[PDB]
Amino acid sequence: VGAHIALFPCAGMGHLLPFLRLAAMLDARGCAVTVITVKPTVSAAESDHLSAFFTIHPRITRLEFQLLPYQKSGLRNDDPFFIQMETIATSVHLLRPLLSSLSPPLSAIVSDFTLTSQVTDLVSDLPISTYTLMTSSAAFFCLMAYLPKLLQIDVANRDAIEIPDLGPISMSSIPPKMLDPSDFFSAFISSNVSSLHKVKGVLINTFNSFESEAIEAVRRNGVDHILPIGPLESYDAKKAHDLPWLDEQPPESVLFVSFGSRTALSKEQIRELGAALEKSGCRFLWVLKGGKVDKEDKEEEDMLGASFVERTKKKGLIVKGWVKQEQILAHPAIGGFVSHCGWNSVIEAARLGVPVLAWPQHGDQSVNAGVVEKAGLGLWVREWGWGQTKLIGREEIAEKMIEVMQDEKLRVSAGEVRAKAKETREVDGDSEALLQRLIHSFNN
Amino acid sequence: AHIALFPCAGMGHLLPFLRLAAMLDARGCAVTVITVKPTVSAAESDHLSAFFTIHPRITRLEFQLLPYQKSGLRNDDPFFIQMETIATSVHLLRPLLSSLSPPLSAIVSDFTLTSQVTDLVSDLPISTYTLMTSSAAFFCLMAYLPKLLQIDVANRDAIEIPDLGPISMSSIPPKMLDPSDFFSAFISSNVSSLHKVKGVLINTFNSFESEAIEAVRRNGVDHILPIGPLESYDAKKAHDLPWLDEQPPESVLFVSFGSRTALSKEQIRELGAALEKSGCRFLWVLKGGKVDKEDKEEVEDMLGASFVERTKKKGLIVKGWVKQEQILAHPAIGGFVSHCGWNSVIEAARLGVPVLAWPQHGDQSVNAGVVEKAGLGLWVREWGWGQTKLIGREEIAEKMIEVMQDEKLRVSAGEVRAKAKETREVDGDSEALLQRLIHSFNN
Amino acid sequence: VGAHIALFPCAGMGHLLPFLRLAAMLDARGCAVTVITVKPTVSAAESDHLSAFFTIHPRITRLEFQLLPYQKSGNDDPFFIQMETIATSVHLLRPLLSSLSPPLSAIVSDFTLTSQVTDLVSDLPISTYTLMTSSAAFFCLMAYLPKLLQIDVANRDAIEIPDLGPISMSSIPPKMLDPSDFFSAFISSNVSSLHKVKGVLINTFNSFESEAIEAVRRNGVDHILPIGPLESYDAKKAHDLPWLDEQPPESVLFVSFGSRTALSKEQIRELGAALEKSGCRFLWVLKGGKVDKEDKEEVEDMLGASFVERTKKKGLIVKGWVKQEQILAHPAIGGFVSHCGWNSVIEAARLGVPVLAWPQHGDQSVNAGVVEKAGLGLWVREWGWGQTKLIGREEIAEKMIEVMQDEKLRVSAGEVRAKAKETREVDGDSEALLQRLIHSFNN
Amino acid sequence: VGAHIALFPCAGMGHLLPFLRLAAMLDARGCAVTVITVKPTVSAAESDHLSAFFTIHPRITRLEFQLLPDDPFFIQMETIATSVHLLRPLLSSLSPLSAIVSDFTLTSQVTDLVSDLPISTYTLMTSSAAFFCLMAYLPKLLQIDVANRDAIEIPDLGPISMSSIPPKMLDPSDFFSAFISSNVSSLHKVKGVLINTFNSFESEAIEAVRRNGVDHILPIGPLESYDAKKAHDLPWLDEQPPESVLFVSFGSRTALSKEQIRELGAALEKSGCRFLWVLKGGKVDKEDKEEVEDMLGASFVERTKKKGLIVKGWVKQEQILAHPAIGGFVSHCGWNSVIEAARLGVPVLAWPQHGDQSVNAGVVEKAGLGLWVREWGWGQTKLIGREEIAEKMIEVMQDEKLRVSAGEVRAKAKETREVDGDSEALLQRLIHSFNN
Ligand SMILES: O=c1ccn([C@@H]2O[C@H](COP(=O)(O)OP(=O)(O)O)[C@@H](O)[C@H]2O)c(=O)[nH]1
Ligand SMILES: O=c1ccn([C@@H]2O[C@H](COP(=O)(O)OP(=O)(O)O)[C@@H](O)[C@H]2O)c(=O)[nH]1
Ligand SMILES: O=c1ccn([C@@H]2O[C@H](COP(=O)(O)OP(=O)(O)O)[C@@H](O)[C@H]2O)c(=O)[nH]1
Ligand SMILES: O=c1ccn([C@@H]2O[C@H](COP(=O)(O)OP(=O)(O)O)[C@@H](O)[C@H]2O)c(=O)[nH]1
Repeated sequence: VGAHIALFPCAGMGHLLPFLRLAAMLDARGCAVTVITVKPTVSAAESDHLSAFFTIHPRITRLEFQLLPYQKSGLRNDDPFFIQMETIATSVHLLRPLLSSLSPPLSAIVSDFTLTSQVTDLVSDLPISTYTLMTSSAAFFCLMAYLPKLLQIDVANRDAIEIPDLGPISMSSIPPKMLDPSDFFSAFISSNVSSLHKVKGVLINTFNSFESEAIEAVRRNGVDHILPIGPLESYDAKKAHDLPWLDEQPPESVLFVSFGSRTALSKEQIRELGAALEKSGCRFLWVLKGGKVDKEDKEEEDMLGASFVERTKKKGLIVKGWVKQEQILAHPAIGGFVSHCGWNSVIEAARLGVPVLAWPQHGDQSVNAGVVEKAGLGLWVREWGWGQTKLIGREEIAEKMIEVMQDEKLRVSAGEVRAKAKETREVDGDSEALLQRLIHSFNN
Repeated sequence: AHIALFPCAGMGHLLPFLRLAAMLDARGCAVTVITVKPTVSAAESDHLSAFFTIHPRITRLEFQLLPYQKSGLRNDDPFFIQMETIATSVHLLRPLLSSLSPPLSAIVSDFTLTSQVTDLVSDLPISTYTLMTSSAAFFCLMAYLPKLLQIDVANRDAIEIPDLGPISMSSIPPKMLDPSDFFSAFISSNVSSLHKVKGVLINTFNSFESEAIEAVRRNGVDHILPIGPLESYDAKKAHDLPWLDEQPPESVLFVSFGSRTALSKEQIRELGAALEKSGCRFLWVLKGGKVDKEDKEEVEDMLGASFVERTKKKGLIVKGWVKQEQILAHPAIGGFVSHCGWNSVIEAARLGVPVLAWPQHGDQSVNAGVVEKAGLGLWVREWGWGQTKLIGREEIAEKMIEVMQDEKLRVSAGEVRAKAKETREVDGDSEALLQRLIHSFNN
Repeated sequence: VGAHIALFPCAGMGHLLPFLRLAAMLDARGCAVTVITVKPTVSAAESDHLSAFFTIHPRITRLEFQLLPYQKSGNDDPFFIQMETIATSVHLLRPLLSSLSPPLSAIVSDFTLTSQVTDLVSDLPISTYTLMTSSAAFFCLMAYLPKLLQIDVANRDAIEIPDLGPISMSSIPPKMLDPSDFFSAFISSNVSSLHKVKGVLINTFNSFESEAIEAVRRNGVDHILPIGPLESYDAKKAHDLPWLDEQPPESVLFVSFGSRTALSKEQIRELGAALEKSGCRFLWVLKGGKVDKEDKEEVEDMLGASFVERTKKKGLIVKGWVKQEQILAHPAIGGFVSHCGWNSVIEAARLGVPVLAWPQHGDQSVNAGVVEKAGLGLWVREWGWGQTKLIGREEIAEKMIEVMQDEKLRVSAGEVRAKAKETREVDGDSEALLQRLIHSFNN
Repeated sequence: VGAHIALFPCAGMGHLLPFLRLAAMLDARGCAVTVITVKPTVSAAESDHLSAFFTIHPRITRLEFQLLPDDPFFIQMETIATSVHLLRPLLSSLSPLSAIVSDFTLTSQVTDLVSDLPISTYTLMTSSAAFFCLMAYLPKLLQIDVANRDAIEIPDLGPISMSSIPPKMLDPSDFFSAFISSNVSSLHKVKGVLINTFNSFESEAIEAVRRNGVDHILPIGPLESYDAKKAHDLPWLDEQPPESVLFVSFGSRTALSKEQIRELGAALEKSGCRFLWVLKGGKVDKEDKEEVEDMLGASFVERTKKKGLIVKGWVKQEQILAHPAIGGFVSHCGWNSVIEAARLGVPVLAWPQHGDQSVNAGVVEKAGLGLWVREWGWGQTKLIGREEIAEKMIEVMQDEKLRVSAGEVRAKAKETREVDGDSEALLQRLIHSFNN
């Protein structure tokens, strides 16, 4: 553990967990690692996860930063993660005192994409080689990467968007917010992509077989230094879960439902899947988030209904809250996965080879579904659209759930992805060799 | 894009730059604000500290200016004297600006520092912009000063500025016409170097000064950009609000004469006599000591105990810094008395307060004219120059009464208030221009 | 870039734009360029254009001449009074020219003031040149007007200039044929001052006007140099064609009537009706204000709601200024409707865009004649001087449909574009002269 | 107390002490007084006096000018001129002055200053009416004669001999002439002039200045002491009988050589006068002076230890002179001191070392205030015998007429000091003139 490295996730479970994963991974490869967190955390969950991680890994060290107050309405409405990410920039300078005192000077720092522009000054005064880890799809990341020239190019939204060395992305996959220049979200991505130039390398949670077209497209696309790190290894946070029912079930019989760290859909729609879930007869494990964005704000299982919970009393079990998704997904009993297609959830399923039913709700998740379908890892119906854009059928959903359980071709293809994913983590694997090579390059 | 703001001395110069800087930061530019020490007035120093603690990501660049060194520019004013001191030392900042870790894309300089600042970034890759504290109408007079000085052989009536109504000779300040005085030398020296500036920022909206903004555009300053009204950085802890809450809406008349303007000893007693005689409710900010806040160490021994007792029911007299923008927003204030320094004037317009115009020194008279033109307030030209003139209680009181009860003004003033709102809106020109400007900054 | 060159355009977009292009051309070819402008500019557009030029082309310096008060009577034209107010202050170029660092090796002056700078080129011996913005056939008529207006001054079917196709009197403006009008005096006097010039550049080439170049060479202008077509300057933008991107190639008709408004409102509406009948997809740039950018405040009141809605999915209208050269260059544009201002005509040939000719005033009719001879466009003679006649929509529609479907025209038009390039290419005849002129200039 | 006023002395206690008294006097008369001082101060004493003054008068404000980079006192007077502009900020921030009273030496520099920040200005002269005219008539005199004559005449003033006149002042080349001549020219700007004199002391002198174009001269003499109270010092003063003690002070700077000083020290014991002697080591600098009383010799101290006391350093002169014990004064005759003697009615012996003082000695003689020997002359020029001195020294103790003449002079001084008298009247009037 001669080399000293830090990783600095900003906000959100999707951002936070992987970086921890990168750190544990880095520690495993003889790196000395500090993990930087900024408080107060947006969600109760983020700290809960963080606390365990440090307890679980003593060798890795916690490096908190306390946030200063801010009040800017320029950011549209009130979504806390952009606000949290924005606040982090306001207090980012507070970082400098913290880095100056590090015992063995940091060889490199790994920084979440959202604040790559603020850190840059910090990265010139203290000359730290700075790296980034991408939580999104390489195909989706390819879109952001080419966004600035594409945003400069036109004023209206066309039928299909062409990123230069990649298959054109349908506009339906793209978020509205991305398209309009005036909107801030556009501002945050554009500036940050520019800051990539300063960075020594860019790391993404995907592997070359997995996104062959995109990774190369990125290569000639102005993102030369991108390294396919993924799939990010398990956090090894053992353990906090009781699953007597899961053990009883036959291997690959049970269906797992998670819509991500945040809730994805309306109750009326939600009841529709529950009704369709009954029609399918799949044994299930369902994790439900009452609060669409914050764990702290949810004190609501009223939404599914009284009759349904008793009706599926022996068919399935549901958790209202947080459960270990990878711990559950590695179980022999789980054979199908219905996800919101956040890239971390999609990547974990590919690593464990669990067939996916893609049900993207917002953001980059629609683009990840296209990768899920292109990979052959999962089944996706593009026509479902964004959440609340259309109300998709109980009867319609049931046919798709029945296909995932009884389509053997998906199982053979899903099995291949697990083998493809495993091979890249083997000593001869490009992903393991790239991580090992990057660690070798870090200076004393 | 890194932008640096270089305000000169004075809360009139200081307040606008910080306000914009906060606006720039809100809209996402990396912002640095340049301050130098010492500062003439306590408020500027106290304010800067407050502003930075409220806005953490804005960098503070502090330089100690060289000791006052001079020859020429007859100056009897402390704030103007400090401006000369900042201007003579701006050329020593070239070494510091060259090595800044996040290099500046552009500098937004103060009008007074524009000539020295333009020379400073000549061989550096930094765009030079200037923010104008005053009104657009005054800028037309500034542009015409060389023509005004050359063909000004006769002391008669007013001079017709080329694209708008002629200004009375009484409105032009006598100091502006004397080349020896600092006010004239600085105005002339800066206008000559305005052509080396990428853009000139102004605190007026297109609705407020359509003729003045248009006249300057065709008069050689073709890069003018209206961004007004500037928005408050809304940072404040001390509350002096309580008396007002007791007051009925619109009853109170607010009197203030800016950061560094004081009345005559005969005028303070005649103004006080008028406030009693009028019978109006009022809020008085008393700045008897003079410009500097530190030396104005007196504490209401200007009027005496007898007067406070008589007026306590209808008035509160405060000596010290008051949160002007907040007071103006209050339901209670239905009148304002102003020296018509532009920043007060803009605030009156944004918050729709009827204004009673009372110039004491410099641009105030022209701005007073603008205020009258737009219906914002009533101006009495005959009163002429405060500090050169004395007005009796009878005259003052009647005007005070008249402004409070002009419903046409209250209706008229509101209309300006609406227009100021529109411009800030995304459609509205002033915000749009800044949004237009901000993109430009990215290079 | 050793050689020091200054070009002076007096007024009008048509005069201003070509001169800027010549300036850019000179700098690219190794001259060091000063550009002289006279303010206040008649129009907002020249100023808009000039500021962008200097910011885009920053190695070229800007020399400005502030104009003095003028008052002569006998309202003519705003660009003709500005052309005569620049000659009332043309002695103000003396101080400026004497101060210039690398002294001028040659100055290029607009033809309107060649008689007034004659004296200035003797005192400071500047080899002076002039660039003509009209056609080579219309300059021939301009260059023989003095000798034609000595004989019986009247009108015949055709008036003839020495060695070129006789020009009809229907193409010649009526004010050029009366010797007591302003026009003639300025043309006669400036053609007399062409003998003091070292060269006379025109915006054309010899394939386009073979007879005019020799007619002008064998009639008193032996030092005439055709350096056409003038190259394009930069501008940096393009949020003008979101619809242009969606439209298919060569399918869009571009309607421009020049820097200024042309036809009467009643006439325009028939074209608008005409456009509709044709089905041509179109991009239309409408200038409401017939002569002044500043004066035009009309909007949707030119064509009516009725038309704008119906063509809503098939055409777009831009009011004011558009980057005409960039638009024409676009793959989408397939036809050009022009007032046949010469500068516009040379770019259409340069860009190979087919023309429907609707000359409105002045030299435009002769230019229309040139367009016909070249094979560049379709022209109807009988349409006449603008507002002389009212042209029915049906007649307008037919020519337009004919333009869309006329294959020989495209082939001939395509052929013209190749030739224009041929001249521009380094071996090229027009290219050769400009390169040569610089070689002559002495440091 | 409405009016607000400021004083500015550049250097020497010759000017500062009077100015402060001017400052205190002005405060008494209802004036807001600000005293402007120059730093660093040339002398530790000069610095010493200022701290005491503000501390003693709480209500008098102090404003200071820090200074940017021959005689130290003269050169510094020159330095203040360099930094005069520094004054400009100070005036601008003032809580504005109804008038400023400024030192004669730097009046020329300030003229520009007064005109921009409109302030009526005055100067106060610490030298005699007879001497001021010599400065006052000097500029014409230098150009017109350019020669050396036994005596020189100022228009309405009895001519005083060259012997009195300082040599340097005579030379056109010298720095001193430029300062004096230039400043008088600047004298035109001031709305008043003040000298530490009263008409009675020099009716002839005051008139000539009035005659000679110094129409605005105002004599406000004698200036009231600004003083500390109360210190139990000089138990050696209270002990002695009235008028038994001779107090010797050659200046606010040293004036004579150790051997020349030894002759007076030997003369003092022969004279028999009881004495309190203020002995300064530094010829011109208090900080420079680091010598003990070894110029007089150990022997002198043992012999006279009961008879008299020697103070090395500074003492409060007005405080000492006012004492009953003092009956004789020996003075270098600096005017400020001479005026103090007249107001306190203490007989003087005049031994002027340098400068204006010899002329000052002449005034004392016309007055009858003290006994003077002209022949002794400029200090260190000649050696004056111990035997010769005592006879004059004894004569000062035992002359009845002198006591009478001196008694009147004190009486005359008071009358002007009182409300009816002109010096008081003008002060009242000038303040009245002062406009808020
Ligand atoms: O109950 C839950 C919900 C989510 N996750 C983890 O949350 C991470 C982030 O999910 P993703 O990136 O797919 O989407 P997000 O929640 O950020 O929208 C993934 O590692 C999931 O395994 C988990 O472990 N348990
Ligand atoms: O007691 C005061 C006096 C002034 N101001 C602020 O100072 C600003 C500038 O004053 P202005 O430019 O109107 O006058 P000036 O001080 O420049 O003469 C105004 O917006 C006021 O809000 C204040 O907050 N409290
Ligand atoms: O909307 C316009 C109109 C004109 N032009 C250009 O400006 C010049 C004006 O055209 P021209 O002089 O031929 O016509 P006129 O000036 O006589 O009306 C031409 O070079 C055009 O290329 C342009 O860029 N945009
Ligand atoms: O030991 C001393 C010597 C002098 N003085 C004061 O010195 C002042 C001015 O002295 P003067 O100008 O007469 O002499 P100079 O300064 O020119 O030597 C008088 O007010 C004295 O009271 C004093 O207080 N103590």
